[PDB]
Amino acid sequence: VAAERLEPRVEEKDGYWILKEQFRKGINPQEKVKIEKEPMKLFMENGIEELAKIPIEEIDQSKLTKDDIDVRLKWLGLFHRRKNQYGRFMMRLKLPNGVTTSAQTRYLASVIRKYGKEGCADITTRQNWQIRGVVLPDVPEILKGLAEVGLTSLQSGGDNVRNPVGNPLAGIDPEEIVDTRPYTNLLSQFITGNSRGNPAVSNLPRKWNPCVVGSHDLYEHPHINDLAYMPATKDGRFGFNLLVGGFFSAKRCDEAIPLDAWVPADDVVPVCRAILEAFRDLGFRGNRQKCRMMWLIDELGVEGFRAEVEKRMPQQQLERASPEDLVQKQWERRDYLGVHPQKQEGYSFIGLHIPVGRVQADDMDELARLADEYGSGEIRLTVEQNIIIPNIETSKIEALLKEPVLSTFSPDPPILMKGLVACTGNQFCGQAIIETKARSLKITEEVQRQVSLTKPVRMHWTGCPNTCAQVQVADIGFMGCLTRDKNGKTVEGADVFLGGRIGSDSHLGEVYKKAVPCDDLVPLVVDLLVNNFGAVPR
Ligand code: SRM
Ligand code: SF4
Ligand SMILES: [Cl-]
Ligand SMILES: [Cl-]
Ligand SMILES: [K+]
Repeated sequence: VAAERLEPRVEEKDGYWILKEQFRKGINPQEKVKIEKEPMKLFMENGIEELAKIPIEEIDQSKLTKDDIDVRLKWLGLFHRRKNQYGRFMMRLKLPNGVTTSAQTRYLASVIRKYGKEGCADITTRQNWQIRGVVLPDVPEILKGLAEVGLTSLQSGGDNVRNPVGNPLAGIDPEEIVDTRPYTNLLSQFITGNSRGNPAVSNLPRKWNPCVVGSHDLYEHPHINDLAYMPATKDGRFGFNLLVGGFFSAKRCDEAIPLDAWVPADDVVPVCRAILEAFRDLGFRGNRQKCRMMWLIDELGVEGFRAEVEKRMPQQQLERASPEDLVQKQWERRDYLGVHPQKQEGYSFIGLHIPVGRVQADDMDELARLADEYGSGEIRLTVEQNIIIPNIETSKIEALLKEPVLSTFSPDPPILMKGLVACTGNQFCGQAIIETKARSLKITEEVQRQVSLTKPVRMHWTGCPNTCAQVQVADIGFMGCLTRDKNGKTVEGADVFLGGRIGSDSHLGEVYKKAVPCDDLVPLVVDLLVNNFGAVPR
């Protein structure tokens, strides 16, 4: 690699970071959008106030404003549902480590409640909240309300650092390695500039996913993150080994690889900055399918990329990885659903199943109520789109288990429901080929009626090749497709994946059978479970 390749391609101008004139050739359309107007201006210069006053029909009549609602607003966590819910916006937070409060949960519920049939909320595969039904004129008030309850939605979509994932048992687990909350909190604060916006990291070539590992279980899926912090002692000191470049896309899925770097715990933010700076400065900005950080690592080589991180560290030093980390390879991933003792004597947490991660405003109020009456007012989200309520006096558990809402959000659902994960799909998502949430519940219900099993088989449903529901990590994955019935009529289908493993012995699954009509999946899955996962016909 020539020295010329290492020239930073972006420059700070008027407090924002923009592509240098000479590097603007051959860029993708989104890169053109960002040059035409810096997206962070909608928040940091309050551009949203005036935009929110223009009727959507009028917004659509000029490129600048259409690009504002369809692209730039993702920097404020707003996603126009142009195809499937025209004029309405999904809104996505920053929620480091999946931690929410009952007050925050009630606030979100009050927003979606306003929108009636157009409103609901979802737990995401990054242990985050999304709300739906938002109309543009309401955006200024919603931003204020979020701030008032201690939430931000900044930089949650587009070419930004995504939700920092951590251990859902952080601080409460007798078996945790390190409490991940301080680190995910620090990362989120750094990314969002303490909820004011951070333009130094808002103009990346592409999305970028971070996680901090605190569990032997590897609940955080470090193998599929752009940056994963693996806890490890080096020369008598606590810190993290760094894995880099994990990603999924329609074209390519790759597991994270060692950067061959260790940082002390206090250097978590400096190294995140260094890596993001190198990605920002040097990343390819052409074909959108070749813009994720792994593509840069492949171009420069891991050592080449490492040197770029090193030069961006304070005192320009980056230690080599520690030969071992703290994560025990001898480990069985623990079920967190149900009642479990915390490390604090006399206290328990409860894991509750949220069917396909979908909640309505009344459900959200009920969960917030439970957290206040039984816990400490805290609700935790998980990447399987479930919830944990921590900090419950164990003497309160008998009463809790009699709560009517627990028949809907159960501490002990059937085993296949425990592992079921499904993306938004075509109810709201414009990229979706099929409906996912309702369909996956129906199919899973029918399958479990036919077989019993003891192995915690994990089934993931995703609506298109973007694979937001991570079908490549599943025991059985289902990727939406259109296919044909025996009469040659168009029907919704799934490509079925097998081979995905999580935890320390991770592996990416692959397509096993293409183009199966959704109406034919029950018998296929029943047989797969009996033949491959020890299930027994009822
Ligand atoms: C909500 C969520 C799925 C879910 O039901 O939980 C989701 C939903 C969407 N994803 Fe995703 N992604 C979600 C996790 C993921 C993950 C999984 C992960 O992070 O571990 C991936 C695969 C891992 C990865 O990114 O490396 C994922 C890969 C994508 C991609 C393909 C990325 C690529 O490099 O090609 C897109 C399309 C894109 O960005 O170009 C996409 C784009 C989208 C959009 C914003 C598409 C669009 O605007 O309609 C979806 C919004 C639909 C909606 O209304 O909800 N989403 N998306 C997740 C929100 C996470 C969060 O809170 O931030
Ligand atoms: S996998 Fe496809 S259908 Fe599902 S939320 Fe992501 S982009 Fe939409
Ligand atoms: Cl996005
Ligand atoms: Cl759309
Ligand atoms: K769930």
